[PDB]
Amino acid sequence: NPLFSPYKMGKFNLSHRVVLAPMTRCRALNNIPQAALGEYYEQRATAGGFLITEGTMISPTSAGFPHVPGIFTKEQVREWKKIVDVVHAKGAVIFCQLWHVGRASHEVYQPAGAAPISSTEKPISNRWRILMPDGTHGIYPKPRAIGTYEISQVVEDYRRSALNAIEAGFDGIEIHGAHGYLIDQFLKDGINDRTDEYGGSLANRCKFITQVVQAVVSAIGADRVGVRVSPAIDHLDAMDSNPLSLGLAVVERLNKIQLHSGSKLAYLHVTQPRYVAYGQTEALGSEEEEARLMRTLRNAYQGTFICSGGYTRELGIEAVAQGDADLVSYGRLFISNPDLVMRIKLNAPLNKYNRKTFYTQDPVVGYTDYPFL
Amino acid sequence: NPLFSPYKMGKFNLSHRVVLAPMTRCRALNNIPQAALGEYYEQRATAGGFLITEGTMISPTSAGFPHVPGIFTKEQVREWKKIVDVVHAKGAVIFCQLWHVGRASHEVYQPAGAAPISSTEKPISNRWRILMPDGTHGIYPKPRAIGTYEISQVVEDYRRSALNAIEAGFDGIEIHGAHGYLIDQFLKDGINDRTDEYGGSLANRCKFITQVVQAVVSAIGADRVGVRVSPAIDHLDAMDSNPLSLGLAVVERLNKIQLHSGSKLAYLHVTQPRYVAYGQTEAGRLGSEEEEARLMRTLRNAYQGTFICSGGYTRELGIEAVAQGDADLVSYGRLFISNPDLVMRIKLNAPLNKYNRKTFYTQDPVVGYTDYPFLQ
Ligand SMILES: Cc1cc2nc3c(=O)[nH]c(=O)nc-3n(C[C@H](O)[C@H](O)[C@H](O)COP(=O)(O)O)c2cc1C
Ligand SMILES: Cc1cc2nc3c(=O)[nH]c(=O)nc-3n(C[C@H](O)[C@H](O)[C@H](O)COP(=O)(O)O)c2cc1C
Repeated sequence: NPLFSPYKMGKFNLSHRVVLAPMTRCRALNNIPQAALGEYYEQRATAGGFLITEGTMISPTSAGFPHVPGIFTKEQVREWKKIVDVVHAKGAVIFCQLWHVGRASHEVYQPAGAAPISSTEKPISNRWRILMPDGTHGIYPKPRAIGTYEISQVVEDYRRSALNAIEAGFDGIEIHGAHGYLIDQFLKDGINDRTDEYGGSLANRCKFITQVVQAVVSAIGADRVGVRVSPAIDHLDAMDSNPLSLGLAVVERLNKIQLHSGSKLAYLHVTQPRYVAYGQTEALGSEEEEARLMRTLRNAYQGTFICSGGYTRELGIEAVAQGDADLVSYGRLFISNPDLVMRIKLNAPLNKYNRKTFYTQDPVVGYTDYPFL
Repeated sequence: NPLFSPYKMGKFNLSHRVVLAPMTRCRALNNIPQAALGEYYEQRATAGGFLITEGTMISPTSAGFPHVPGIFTKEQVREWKKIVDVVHAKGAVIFCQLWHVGRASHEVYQPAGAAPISSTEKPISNRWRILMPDGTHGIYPKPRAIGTYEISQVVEDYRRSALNAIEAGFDGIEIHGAHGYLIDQFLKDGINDRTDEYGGSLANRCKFITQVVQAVVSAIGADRVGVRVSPAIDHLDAMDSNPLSLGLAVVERLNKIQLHSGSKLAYLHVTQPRYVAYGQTEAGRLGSEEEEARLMRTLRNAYQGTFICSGGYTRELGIEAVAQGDADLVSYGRLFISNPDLVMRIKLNAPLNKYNRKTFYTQDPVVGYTDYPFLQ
């Protein structure tokens, strides 16, 4: 079984290749990680396994979901340490994803009702709604375009959060630059319309993520830095006119950073869209084109590649066997299977997941109440 | 069970409110209605039930899917006749949906590889791909913007198709003005940008659908005409900056036509988006469940006549839609694909067979089309 072969991610000896994909679960009450998260990650922790935490706030103005954990305060560092130690007791490697939602925020999630920040003043259209603390869905407000100085401050927020993650005991961090969030709002030409060095061309649109990656590498080392992007996903009105060229531009920039710094990044993480036969009301793409895009980016990048999005046991085995990726991270499957690692090894049946309990703030039901084999 | 209380849709005494939603299935090989369609509809016809056929071509240009039936030729009329008689033999009411895809087509689907027609020259973006005859997915080409005289030609195609449907024995027709096709390409301000009397204001953007509905009303009577719209669905890059205003403006014209004609239309059919909790990678549209429900009732209250609701409805949702007064009839889609006796299953609260998306839009007359089992 290819998925259970030893792999060397730098200085880490992984026993298998299944990874817990970063998934927001909204269980960190008052933006503070709780004891529920520790048991949540321990259940999915295995000897030599690789885990990625949910999107974690880097600043008070980076939340777009209710009760998401932060790592930008001293108190949150202490709570994360008890979770990391619990995971490390199982002999697993865990990274913390740094997440800034950008314009995908709301007044209820911003301090003193401040306007969300983004690359431009264009908001998210009415096609998308934002989940509210009371369970309803609200309208995305108009963001405020940030200047050159404020951009350097957001990069500083990434640097400090990475330092806090290492202080919390994490083995590394993952930069969330996908799914139409703050970094992805600078990369996609459908959102980026600035007339300065951060927009107007393919090279300029990638300047924000380069400074984010360079600062965190300069703080904790490239070997403890991961990057996640998704040029083919138009979540929250983040379509690109040429996902192929945008992906290659990002991949080329990462290679330049590695050569300049003389070090290899931890990995590259890319999610892909997956399409099925939809009706007219449901509302979509070419699967072969998406598969080719993943192969092209993997070939261009120099280092470990991680694929995600719609992958299963059979799909993951083929990806590793054909060399399309080094690691596979699973999402919704890990929600319903705390022991998904051993279930894949034994080809055991997989428990179904409940979408109504992906979010919400119950420590037990839909979060850790699912049973093992 | 309010879904099984009788409802009087004009002259038709329907024994229940479970409606077969229109669904393209790609079994009418070379646009000719096959005998498989008659088997497909016979399994699903019920005494006092209302059926709506798949989208049907009105001209050689209206094609955007493989092997979709036409009703623009007399040969297709006689093939359609055998299907209608079989459906009528089981005491069911059947309407034929007239469908023009507009810019949602390809050269392979057009005569002589001609460019598809639309309200604008803007194509559908790369976010969507069109199913190909060989099973792959291609790109949407650049459409051709039509003029005033060509708009009247398309209206004439709707009228001739409406006459042929009645000639085939259909109890009526439904105008497909939804899901980002030709009529929706005139309605949505995210697509329509014409400077003439067909673009700009709400009045101009509703002008095209008004002509189509009025022409078929003047041909076969308003009592045999239905209209389907989707103001709140962004299928194929068809979004409006104010879907609720657009739906009300459309309803306003329908009411005016009924007063002018002196008779009511068969019904108003509306499809709503449906939302669940998705992940970030799935990129599925996430809106407000309450907002869509309030839009549907607002269209229902504004319109004077029968209202048919569709999109993500179940047995419980369908029951509550009728009970609350939010709709008179409920049309079901994907569930009707895998459950030929869906009306019986809803009555008894029986288990529902799962549907195979792979056999959607395939060409086999039996596999995934008429081989779904009945209740034992
Ligand atoms: C509930 C949920 C929350 C998620 N949150 C994030 C997130 O915060 N950041 C991110 O990069 N991806 C997020 N994802 C996407 C996952 O990382 C992963 O790509 C996705 O689950 C698709 O993989 P799958 O086919 O196994 O479900 C989330 C997915 C789900 C289902
Ligand atoms: C395979 C398939 C084909 C469809 N074809 C059409 C069509 O040709 N015209 C139309 O107006 N709606 C079409 N629809 C939409 C349905 O009529 C209906 O509005 C929608 O599927 C809601 O179905 P549900 O109640 O099962 O959720 C189609 C849906 C599916 C799944």
